[PDB]
Amino acid sequence: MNIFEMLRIDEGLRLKIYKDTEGYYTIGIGHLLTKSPSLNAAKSELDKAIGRNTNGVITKDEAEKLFNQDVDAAVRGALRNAKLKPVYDSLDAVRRAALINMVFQMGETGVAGFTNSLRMLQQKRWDEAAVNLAKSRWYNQTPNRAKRVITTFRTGTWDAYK
Ligand SMILES: [Cl-]
Repeated sequence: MNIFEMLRIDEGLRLKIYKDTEGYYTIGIGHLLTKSPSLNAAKSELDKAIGRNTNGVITKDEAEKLFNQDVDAAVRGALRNAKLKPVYDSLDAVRRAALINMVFQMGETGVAGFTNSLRMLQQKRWDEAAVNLAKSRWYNQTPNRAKRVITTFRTGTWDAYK
């Protein structure tokens, strides 16, 4: 298992524009387009992203190209953010993947906000960070996915994704 596969499980794949769990315009493998309610704007963000007149449909290849760039940016947000780097650097390989998952999903900024949880991870205090992580809107809105990320952090294995 790896970051791509993991993320592919959590996000799915859709070749036509769709609304995410929060009602925002998305496409591909969890590629958010816009937070605006206009389908127009979304179409526009898409065309711009793809470099072509898409009509709200893309190919598999295109989906994957966006996914790649997305995973690459999330990694980099992990290394780049000042609250993040240190935690990231203290983690094992699996757990790093758990962190990136979160960055992809909620932005660098969303994650940098889970202060207490971040310190606990950094301290390698697994059971506590897991409880703490669970007291969140994140957890309450998307409980199954959150559970997955959470066990990953708890255990440091891929069991939740098997
Ligand atoms: Cl883009």
